Amino acid sequence: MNIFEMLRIDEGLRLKIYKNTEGYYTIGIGHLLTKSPSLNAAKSELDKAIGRNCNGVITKDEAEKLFNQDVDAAVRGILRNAKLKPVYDSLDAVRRAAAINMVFQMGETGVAGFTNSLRMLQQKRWDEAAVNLAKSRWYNQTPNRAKRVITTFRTGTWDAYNN
Ligand SMILES: c1ccc2[nH]ccc2c1
Repeated sequence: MNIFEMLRIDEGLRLKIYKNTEGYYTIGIGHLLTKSPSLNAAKSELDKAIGRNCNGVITKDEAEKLFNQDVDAAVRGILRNAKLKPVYDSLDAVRRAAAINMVFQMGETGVAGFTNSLRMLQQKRWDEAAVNLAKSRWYNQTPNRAKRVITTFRTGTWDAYNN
């Protein structure tokens, strides 16, 4: 288990454009293409991302390419964010993957809502952080994925991802 296998679990793999849990056009391993309701908008973004006229279908290889880029750029965002970096650096490797997971799903702007949880995680109050984490739209809207991420933050183990 590592961040790549974890996000593969949480996001699945689809080779055609689909809508994610928010109704937004997505492809691959949860690569968000656009928030526009226009399928043409999404297809243009896909072509832009892959570098060819895909017609809304990619290969597994191409999907994994987007995925590695997306992960990399998530971590890079964290390290450039003054509010997130101190917390990510306070964390062990397992919990860091949980942090990357949340950013992958909700963005940095998503995770800004989580100041209080962030503090509790930085203080290593795992059980308190876990309770606070779940008082969130995120938990309410995607409960099973959030439970797994919270378990990972609470325990510092991959237990929620074995199987
Ligand atoms: C950096 C980015 C996202 C995060 N979620 C919980 C801790 C944390 C640190």
